[PDB]
Amino acid sequence: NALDCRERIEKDLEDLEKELMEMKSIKLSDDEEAVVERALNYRDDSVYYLEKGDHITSFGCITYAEGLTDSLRMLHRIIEG
Amino acid sequence: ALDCRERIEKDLEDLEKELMEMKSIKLSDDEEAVVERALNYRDDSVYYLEKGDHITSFGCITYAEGLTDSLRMLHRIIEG
Ligand code: IUM
Ligand code: IUM
Repeated sequence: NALDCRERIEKDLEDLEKELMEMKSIKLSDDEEAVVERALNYRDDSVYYLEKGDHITSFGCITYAEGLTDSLRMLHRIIEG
Repeated sequence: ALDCRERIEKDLEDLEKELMEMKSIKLSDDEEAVVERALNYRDDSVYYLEKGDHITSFGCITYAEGLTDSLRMLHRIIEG
């Protein structure tokens, strides 16, 4: 499956990075900041497994991180302020 | 591997329990959207597993786990 090929994972990582920076652009609670930190840990893990050639684990890590991050984004409508 | 049938089946059973429990506490409207999305992605995982698309199923379940775990991290029993 092309979902876990190198180029797709790389682009997933780039997109996650932008999303994390986006969430860092607003005030988050300490608990939400802990979610961000966990997402960053899983980003780092995704990169590790990609670099070791384990695309399935890498893909799992990035999608988990995307879930963590997308939840935060959904809890903060951009028109919330 | 993390995406073998046995592992995905266990992931799906575990997530169902987590979601049923999250489903039945007081949630904000925004959190309800997240729970709905997690349930939808669990259903997608179930579907792709039936089709034998293990990578796709695995992506769906891990995404749903991330959505769900984020909520769990915002609802610590002992907040501190
Ligand atoms: O396959 U490249 O950066
Ligand atoms: O999806 U959970 O621990």
